[PDB]
Amino acid sequence: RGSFVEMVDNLRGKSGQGYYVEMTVGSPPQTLNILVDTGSSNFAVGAAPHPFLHRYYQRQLSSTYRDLRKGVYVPYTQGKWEGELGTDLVSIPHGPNVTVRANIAAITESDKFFINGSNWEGILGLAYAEIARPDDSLEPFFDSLVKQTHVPNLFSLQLCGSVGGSMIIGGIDHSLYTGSLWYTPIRREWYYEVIIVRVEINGQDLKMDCKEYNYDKSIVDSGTTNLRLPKKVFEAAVASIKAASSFPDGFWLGEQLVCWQAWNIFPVISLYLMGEVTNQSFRITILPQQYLRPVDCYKFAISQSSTGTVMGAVIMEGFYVVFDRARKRIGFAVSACHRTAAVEGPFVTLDMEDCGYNI
Ligand SMILES: C[C@@H](N)Cc1ccc(O)cc1
Repeated sequence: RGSFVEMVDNLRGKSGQGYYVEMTVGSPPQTLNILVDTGSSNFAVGAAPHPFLHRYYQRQLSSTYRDLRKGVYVPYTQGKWEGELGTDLVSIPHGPNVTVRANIAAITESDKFFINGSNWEGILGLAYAEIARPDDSLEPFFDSLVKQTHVPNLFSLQLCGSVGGSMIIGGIDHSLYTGSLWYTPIRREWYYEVIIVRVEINGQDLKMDCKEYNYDKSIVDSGTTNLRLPKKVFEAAVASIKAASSFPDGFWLGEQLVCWQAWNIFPVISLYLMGEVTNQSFRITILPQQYLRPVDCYKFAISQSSTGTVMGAVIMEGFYVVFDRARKRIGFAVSACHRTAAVEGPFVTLDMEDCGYNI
């Protein structure tokens, strides 16, 4: 229950290109490297010899593949992916010793989806059915896993910033963190939505209506690199970090990098998250090591958003993060692989419910 040595160090990546896990699809098993994404809900894999791909799902070679005779189209601002739906047998070699029949989108056409020079060929959407495409009737991978096996309904991520990490499927590994886990409620089961109730720069409150910290929504998303903040909050955050570190104007907007010869002028950032108890919150503290990401040239790893707050790899790399789906909560503890990053509580915060934005 608290030890999963087989699953420790099962993630790899390249800086800025996400974290991936080895998976097998079909019979006989086809090995594929798959992007771990808590911000989406489709299991989708390259199914055609796109030039950027080391390998791809060859449906014709699999005796257990079943055609669902249905297309799926996922548009982005940039480009897109498009594919054909089916089911097949799926395993995770460095995961639980089980095999499940899962939905798979065989990607037949894409634009700006596969990265030139990356070592992954698909995406594993770990979020809920509600945001699955084409609709919520397409059961996500993790739902299928839980429905078909005795694997407990939770997973955890230790993202260590080329890069490596651990995805513990069905449990928690206590050697992957120090101190205690602190839990924040999943507000709704679509994205991993949470509520930020207070933001501090260097220990100083931003003094904003907390509703705006979640304007639209706040999510935990392993497929995003940056800490993304709502426009107005980003505005205030930058203005406060700027004043704490008194650099070009375009650097703050992510329009150009800044280079130095091969930290203390930059403040710590505390996010207070809604706790499990009425009027109780806790805080996570991230270092400038987290929001200043090397590409010695660094890209300011905080950016504005029109889709709400996104707690991406920047945040997650400082912490062991538990996606406790059974109890509708997300746990945070100091990573045993990350001034140090901190998770602290309890704090008294009133009117935390008001911080959630409603349609
Ligand atoms: C992480 C996904 N939800 C979004 C995404 C997909 C492909 C890519 O190259 C970059 C980002």
